[PDB]
Amino acid sequence: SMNPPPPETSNPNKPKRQTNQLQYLLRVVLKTLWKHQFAWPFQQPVDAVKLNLPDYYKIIKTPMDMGTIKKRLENNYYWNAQECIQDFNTMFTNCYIYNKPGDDIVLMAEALEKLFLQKINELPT
Ligand SMILES: CC[C@@H](C)N1c2ccccc2C(=O)N(C)c2cnc(Nc3ccc(C(=O)N4CCC(N5CCN(C)CC5)CC4)cc3OC)nc21
Repeated sequence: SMNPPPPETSNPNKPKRQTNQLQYLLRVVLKTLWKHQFAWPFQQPVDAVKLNLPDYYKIIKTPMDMGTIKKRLENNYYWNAQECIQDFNTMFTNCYIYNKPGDDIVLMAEALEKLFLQKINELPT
């Protein structure tokens, strides 16, 4: 099988806006994770063809990755910050679903998730 098309990063039917919380998610939260040592598996959609994972998209039907999130933020795709936080949590949960506890990539996702929640907590009022 082919790869699925990636998640949409624009949608002409979906109202858009920019907010201070969404700007923080791009300029601080995404930027911090993108530069982390463990970012690389998460910087683009899972290419199940290149990785020889014919079952990846049989198991994971809601894919998400930080390349998509970065484009959504840059495109002002979202209406609110909780939509973007949900995309990060989908990405982490997909990794935990497909893989097993203690696997290398699961420990990498757990480190990124810990840092993610720290950066969210730091959002100034
Ligand atoms: C361990 C689970 C890891 C495979 N993994 C998974 C494998 C099986 C099943 C599930 C997963 C999984 O859940 N996720 C999130 C993955 C997503 N994307 C990828 N993509 C990549 C894989 C290899 C390379 C790849 O061949 N390379 C060359 C050397 C580079 N290194 C970067 C860091 N520096 C220090 C050394 C060179 C980068 C790594 C590059 C990749 O995407 C860019 N892999 C995932």
